[PDB]
Amino acid sequence: ILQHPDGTVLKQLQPPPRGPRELEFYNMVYAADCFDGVLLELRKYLPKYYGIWSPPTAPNDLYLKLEDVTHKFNKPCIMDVKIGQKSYDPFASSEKIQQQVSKYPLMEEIGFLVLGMRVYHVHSDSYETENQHYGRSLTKETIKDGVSRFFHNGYCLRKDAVAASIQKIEKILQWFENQKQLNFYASSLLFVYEGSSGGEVEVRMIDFAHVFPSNTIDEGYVYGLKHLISVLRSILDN
Ligand SMILES: Cc1cc(C)cc(-c2onc3ccc([C@H]4C[C@@H]4C(=O)O)cc23)c1
Repeated sequence: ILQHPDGTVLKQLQPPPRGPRELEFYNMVYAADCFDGVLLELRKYLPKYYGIWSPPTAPNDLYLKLEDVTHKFNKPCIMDVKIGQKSYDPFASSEKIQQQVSKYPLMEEIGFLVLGMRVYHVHSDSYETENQHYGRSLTKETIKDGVSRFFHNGYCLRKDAVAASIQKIEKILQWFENQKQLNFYASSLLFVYEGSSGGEVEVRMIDFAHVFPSNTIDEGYVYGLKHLISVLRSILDN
């Protein structure tokens, strides 16, 4: 991700077939002539999409131009959470399924994985960050405390941001309960709250390298959303 001061991010297309698949997804969703009620509703939960971009002197170098969801925040606290029971797609080989399950073999039980967080601490005027190893180290026993950390500013638990997150996830969950034309593997929710405030939160869907047409509910995604909501709910009892 490259932040731009014009309030957008440029995401470089990943290698084939992932990058091309993601470009195609955004193009389908944000088709100018799209009248599909499901896809029109979905746009509410994605970053705004400004089309494909490439440097003036480099047509080969493909990016997606996306809304920077963190632009309107003073001290944005950011967490990326992968959603679902399977991070591998319907066209994965045995080798690839094994790779994907191994990266975080706990995916099926929990239904989500924290990919990283960046949390502003008020009393130090500074950021702590966690990388992919943090979330991959979380278990059933420690997932609640693991997620809680995102909402801890170093004096209070931000239950306002927790409750707001639940309410925004609930809307995404309602979208998933009302569609059976897309299944999402290895896709994420991006959480952003204001670290500096009260209950002002972004929750957006990102990372669409493994979205496929379907004829079923995305039961894996739903399981993950619900577990994540359940965890956030229990954090409110702290
Ligand atoms: C972690 C982080 C840090 C910072 C600083 C910004 C963002 C960020 O803010 N708005 C965003 C909109 C879309 C995306 C998605 C392209 C990314 C993907 O698909 O992996 C990332 C975005 C994220």
